[PDB]
Amino acid sequence: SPATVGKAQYLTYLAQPIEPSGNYSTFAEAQKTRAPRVYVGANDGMLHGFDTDGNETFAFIPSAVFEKMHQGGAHQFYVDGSPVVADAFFGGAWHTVLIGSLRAGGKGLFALDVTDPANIKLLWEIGVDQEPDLGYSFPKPTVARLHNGKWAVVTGNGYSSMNDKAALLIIDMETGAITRKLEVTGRTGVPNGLSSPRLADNNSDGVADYAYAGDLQGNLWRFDLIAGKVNQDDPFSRANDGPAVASSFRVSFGGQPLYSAVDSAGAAQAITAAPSLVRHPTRKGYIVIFGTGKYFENADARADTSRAQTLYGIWDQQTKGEAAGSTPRLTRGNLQQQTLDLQADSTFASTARTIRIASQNPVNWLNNDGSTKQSGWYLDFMVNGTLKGEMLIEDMIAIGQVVLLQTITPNASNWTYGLDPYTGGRTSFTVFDLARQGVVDSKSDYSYNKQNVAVSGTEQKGLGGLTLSTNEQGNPEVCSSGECLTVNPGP
Amino acid sequence: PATVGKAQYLTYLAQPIEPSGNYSTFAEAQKTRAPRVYVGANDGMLHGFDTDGNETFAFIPSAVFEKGAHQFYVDGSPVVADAFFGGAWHTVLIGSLRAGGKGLFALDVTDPANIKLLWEIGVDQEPDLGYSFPKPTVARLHNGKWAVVTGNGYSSMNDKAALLIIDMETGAITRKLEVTGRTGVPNGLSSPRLADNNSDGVADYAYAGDLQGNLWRFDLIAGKVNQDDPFSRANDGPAVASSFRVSFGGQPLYSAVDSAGAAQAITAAPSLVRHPTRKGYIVIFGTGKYFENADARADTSRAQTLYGIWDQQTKGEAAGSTPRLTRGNLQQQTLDLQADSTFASTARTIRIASQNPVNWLNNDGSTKQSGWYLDFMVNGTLKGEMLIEDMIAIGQVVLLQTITPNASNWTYGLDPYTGGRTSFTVFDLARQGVVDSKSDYSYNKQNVAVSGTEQKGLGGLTLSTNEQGNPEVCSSGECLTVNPGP
Ligand SMILES: [Ca+2]
Ligand SMILES: [Ca+2]
Repeated sequence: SPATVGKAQYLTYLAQPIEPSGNYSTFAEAQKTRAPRVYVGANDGMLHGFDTDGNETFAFIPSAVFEKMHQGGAHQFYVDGSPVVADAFFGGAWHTVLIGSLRAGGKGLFALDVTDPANIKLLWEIGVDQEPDLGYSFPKPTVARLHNGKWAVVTGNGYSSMNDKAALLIIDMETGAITRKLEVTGRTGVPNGLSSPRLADNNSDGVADYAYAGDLQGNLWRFDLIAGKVNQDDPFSRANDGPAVASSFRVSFGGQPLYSAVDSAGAAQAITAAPSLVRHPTRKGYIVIFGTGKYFENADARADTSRAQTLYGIWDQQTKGEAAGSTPRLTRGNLQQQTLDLQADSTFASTARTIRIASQNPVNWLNNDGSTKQSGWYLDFMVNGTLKGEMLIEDMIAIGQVVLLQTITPNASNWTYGLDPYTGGRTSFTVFDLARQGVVDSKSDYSYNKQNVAVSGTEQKGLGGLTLSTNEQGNPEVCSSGECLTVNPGP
Repeated sequence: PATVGKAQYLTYLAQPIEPSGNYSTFAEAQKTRAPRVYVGANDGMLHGFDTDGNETFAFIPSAVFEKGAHQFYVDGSPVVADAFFGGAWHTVLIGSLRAGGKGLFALDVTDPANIKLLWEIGVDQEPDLGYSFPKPTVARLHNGKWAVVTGNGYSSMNDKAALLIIDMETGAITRKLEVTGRTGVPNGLSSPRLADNNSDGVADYAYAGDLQGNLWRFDLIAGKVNQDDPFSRANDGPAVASSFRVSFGGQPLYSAVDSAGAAQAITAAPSLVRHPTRKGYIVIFGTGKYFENADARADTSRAQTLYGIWDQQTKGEAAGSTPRLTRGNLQQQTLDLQADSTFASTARTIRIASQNPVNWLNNDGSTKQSGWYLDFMVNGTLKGEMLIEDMIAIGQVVLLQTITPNASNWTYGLDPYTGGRTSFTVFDLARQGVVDSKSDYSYNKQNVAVSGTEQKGLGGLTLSTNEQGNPEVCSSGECLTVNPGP
C-alpha cells in the first residue's frame, strides 16, 4: 500500500547533486506523466501491481514461489508486508525500483525496475545461495547512495537465518551482489537477526554516512558507512568515494551496540522497527529513537503480557565522523523515564476518540561540568503499568519537534502517538488535530487533572501503518487507515 | 480548474460561516468522493470526466435544445465550489452558455453519481444578461445566503453593465447593480472579485471591470454601518440585500485608458492586496479582451496594461465618492529586457521588470501616488500582449499570465505594492523543486529576480501545492514552484 509509484520521489535540488552524471530534472519531468501504480504484498513474496480503479496491472512470482507450485487479519497484514519503492541511480540513469521479499514463505529478496509500469523488469533475486546468512526478510530495506560510489539496498539479514546471526546486508542496486555483509556479534548461542535499518546522512548531501538497526536480541547497532581514515574538517566528504571504501564499512563502536534493550525485569526486548533520528537539542550528536516488539512468528499473533515493550531515545554523541572506537554502555538507569499515565474517552469539537496522555518529565543531559548526565529516555508501552503486550513493529516518523509512531496491541488495536523526541514525553504544544478542524488548535487538547495538555496518543481504526503527507494547503498530515490527522511538528 | 475532489475548505474556516451546518461531516464524506473533472465544452456543453479521462457525465442546457488559443478561452471552464443552502453543504458547479447563448446554470455536483440541476438562468429571467464570458464567484453574503456573483456579460440586450447577485439555491436574481458608463458605447460587466475584509467568509465588497475600462466597486454591506464593526454579521438577513449598491456614488474606482488616451477593456477579475499601510487595498487589474472573433488578432496599435490602484475606503466608510485618477497619479513600471537564458539545465526566455518605488503619502498623511501601472510591452514594442486570465495574489507577490495573439503566454510574478520587480526570487525556473538562486538572472552584472517567463501557450493560471507543501503555480503544461516572499 505505502508502495505507490507515481511522480519522482525526490526534489531535483537534492537528487541531482548526488549523481552529476545524470539528469534528475528530466527524469522527474518524465515521471510527471507516469501512470500511477500501487504495489501490494501478498501471502508469500507475490506482488500484485494495480491501483487507481483497482485494475490488476501486474503480478510477480518469485522463483521460489513459482517452483513451490510444482494468525489473524492484523498479523497476516504484517506478514504479507509491503514492498519498498524508491528512485535509484545505476546503469548510468535514474530508475524507480521496488524491493520485495519472500516474507514468511522463504528466505529471499528481489528487486524490480518499476520505472515503466508497462515494462517492469526483474533486476535480481537473492536467496541463501547468494547470501548464506539471509533469513526471512521481514525487515524493510532502505535504498540509498553510499560512499562506495553506488546505490544499494541496505537492509537487515532478517530472521531465522541458517546460523541465527545478525548482519547488515549492503546489496548493490544494479547487480544484487552482496557489496558488504556487516556481521554483528551480540549474544551468541541465542537466536538473532538484524531488523530494518535507518540510514543517516549527516552533511545533507544525499550520501548515507551511518546506518542504525536493532536486532531480535534487542541490540541497537550502528554501522559506519564511511572510510577508515577521515578528512576531519568534513569527515563525510565524498572526495574519496569509490568501490574501495566498501571494505572500510564496519560495525560502529568497535562492535559494541549503541544500546541493548531489556524490559524492567532485565529480559531482552526484540527490535523490529527501524530507528528514527533527531538532532540532539545541543546540536551535538543525535537522539536515536527505537521501539521494541516482534510480530513475525505465528506465536507473536498472541499478546505477550508478561512484560512491557518500550520506546527508547538514546543519545549518540559521536555522529560527526569521529573514530568512535567505543560508546557509553547505558541502562534504563541512565535514562529519564516517561509513562503513559491516562487513557480516556473524550470528545474534541464533535469527534469522539479514546486518547492517552503521557508524562512530561525533563531530561537532564549535562552536569554543570559539561559531563553527560542522562543519556536519553524510555517509555514502556503500557498505561499505568497495565501490560497488554502493546508493541512497536512499524517504522516511525520524526519531523520538526515531534516523533510520530504507531503501536499494535494483539487482542489487534492500533495507537498512534506524537511524542517529544527530546524527552519521550508529552509535547508542550498540541500535535494532532483531533477535532477535525483542518488545523491544530486547543480544541484537540485534553484536561488532565486541572491541566490543559496536549494529547500524546489516540486509538485509530484497523491497521494501516503510518504515512506522512501534505494535505492540499501545505499542512503536514499523518495517516494510518480511515483517518488522516493534520499534525503540528512544533513551533 | 473545475476539479471536484475533497471538500474545498478547511473546516475551521467554513464551519463559522454556517453555524446551522456541519462542514466536518461534509468534508469527511468527500474524503472518499470519486474525483471528477468538469470541462466547459463548446459554449454551453458541459462534460464530466474521471481522474482517468473517462466519459462519466455530460450536461446539455435547455439553451442548447432551444437550438486554438482563442477557442480555449471561448470554450469555457466552469466554476466549482462548496456552498451552503437547503440547510446543508453542497459542491456546486456554475456554468455559462458562453458564446453559445446568454445564460448561466448551476449543478449540484456533490454526488458524482447523482448530479442535479439547481437552476438555469436566461434573458427571460435576467433581461440584461449578456454572453456569459465573465467568471462567476460563489460566495456567502450579508443577506444571509450563498450566491453566484458575476458580471452581466457582454453584448447584452441594451449593452448595459451590471453586477448580478444570483441566489444559490433558487437562481433568483437577488440584486442587479447597474453601472453607468459611457453613452452609446457598448458595455458589460466582467468577472468580479469579492472582498472579505474581516476574514469571516462573508463577502463585503465586489470589484469588477467593464468593457469600457472602468473598474467598479460594489458595497455588499448594509447602508447603516457600525463604524466599530462595519463588517459585522449581526444584522445579516434579507433586509441587507436592498442596501447593496454601486460604491463611490456611482463613480468607478478607476477608468483604464492606454498611454494614448484610449479606453482599455477589463475582462479578467481584479485581485486585492492589503495596502502596505494597512489602510485600504491595492486593487490590481489587467487590461484586455478575447471574447470576440476580431480579438483573435493581436492589437499592436496600443499597449494593454496592468494597474495597481489604491482604494483607501475599504473599512465600511460611506465612501460616497472616490479620487479621480489617471496614469499621472501612478508610478510607472516597465519591462526593460527580454532574453533567453539557462537556469540550471533548463532553457527559458525571460523578462526583467523595473523596480521603481511607489511614494504613497506625504508627511501629514496626504496621498501622493495612488498606485502603479505596467504596460505590457518590452522597451515599448507593441505585440498586443493582454491580460484575459484571472490573477493570483499570494504573500507578497501577484502572479499573472498574459496572452499574446498571432498565441504566446507570459507568466509574471510581480510585487503587488509597486507593480515592479520583487526584491526576492519568485519562480523556480531551474526545475530545482525549490526556489533558489539558480533561477535568478544577472542584470547589468547584478543578480536580480526574474519577473516574467514565456509559457508553452495552451493553459491558464492555477495555484496548487507540491507534495512538500510549497506553493506551485501551474500553466497547463508546466508547474513552477513559487516563492510568495520572505
Ligand atoms: Ca553524507
Ligand atoms: Ca466579511
